[PDB]
Amino acid sequence: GSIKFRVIFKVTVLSEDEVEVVFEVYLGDELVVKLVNFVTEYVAPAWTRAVPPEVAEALRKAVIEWGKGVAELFKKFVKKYGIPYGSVFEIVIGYDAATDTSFNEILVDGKPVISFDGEKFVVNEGAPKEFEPVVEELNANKELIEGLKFFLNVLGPLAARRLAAAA
Repeated sequence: GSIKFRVIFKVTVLSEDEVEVVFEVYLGDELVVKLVNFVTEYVAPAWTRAVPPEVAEALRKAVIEWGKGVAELFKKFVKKYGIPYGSVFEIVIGYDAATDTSFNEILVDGKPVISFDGEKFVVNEGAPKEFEPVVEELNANKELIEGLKFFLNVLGPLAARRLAAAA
């Protein structure tokens, strides 16, 4: 029945003190949750029937905590590192129940210049040297790293399985 699970996390810098933070949850091709600036803008029946309230509340708390952290750090990349306004940082996480495997894909302004290997960020081969300080600042934030690992390996799979089992 569909077992394709993805979460899209996007930060768009609007100004040195303003970012737009978007979280989208997909089961197959269907959007089931959308948060914009931490405001719940859409929740599908597929989500509410699948995820118990106590669990949904823990997941929401987790995303908001981590997302606000990432937002704050991105405010600094623009003010300090001169990253342009309108820059987009996107992370896709996915989970396949058929193989019990997680994955992530990262784009900076639509480009694969950074990856996350399960433990840390790395600047990919051939990518601009100006990403080295950013990756350093990412890996320095041990809470951000711990949180991403916990989403990849624990909370994303947990939500995925609930959604699949109710579809």
